[PDB]
Amino acid sequence: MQLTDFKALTFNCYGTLIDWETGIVNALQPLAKRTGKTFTSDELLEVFGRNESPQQTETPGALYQDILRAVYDRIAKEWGLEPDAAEREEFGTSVKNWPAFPDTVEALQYLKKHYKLVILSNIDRNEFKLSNAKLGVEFDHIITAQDVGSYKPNPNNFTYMIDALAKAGIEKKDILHTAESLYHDHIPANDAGLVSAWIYRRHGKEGYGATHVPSRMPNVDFRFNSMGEMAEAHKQALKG
Ligand SMILES: [Mg+2]
Repeated sequence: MQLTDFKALTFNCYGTLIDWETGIVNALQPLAKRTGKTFTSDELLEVFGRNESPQQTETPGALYQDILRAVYDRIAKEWGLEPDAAEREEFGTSVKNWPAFPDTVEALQYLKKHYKLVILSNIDRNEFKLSNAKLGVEFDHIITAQDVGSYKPNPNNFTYMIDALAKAGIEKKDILHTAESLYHDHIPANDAGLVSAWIYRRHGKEGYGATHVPSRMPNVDFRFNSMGEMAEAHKQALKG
């Protein structure tokens, strides 16, 4: 089993390529100010993480800004605050400000020389374009929650991706699903019969951050602590 066995990398975006945690912590500051309390980053992220996937189940066909607006409402409710419409809009439209991790662009531009690069993301098509402009590559295929009609970890999101790649001549054995989220990505990738690369962005941190808690530890085939480390690994694997 090695990195060079695969023709395509399929990616989570938010949490693996885009640093959604910095974005979410930043975007929650006005609402948090209204509570009178100073939250830690992990507290802000974890209340997001207890709420985002439930919301995606609640409104599976919602565009991502509508998910985020409704997550704002859920967090306000946990905090005893009435939603403020303008504050909710500022939070819900914040993806435009969520930055790439500092290694992401360089790693993607390298890996784009060697793999078809594919997005399988909890996002809608137009919102993703804003993040794609921060990622520095053309993706060969982009599969969004909007395309599927549901959000990961729904198995249909994985089936849709696998089928789309098969039509482009990429067999399932050719795919390496590359992501941080045990819950959203690696558990359903196991169930879908995919090979997995775990990018453990939070390797030096507590808990799961913005990501929902996983029900079990899935089986992963590679672990790298960053995208740059996956790229460095490939540079050596390619010499084999
Ligand atoms: Mg509700």
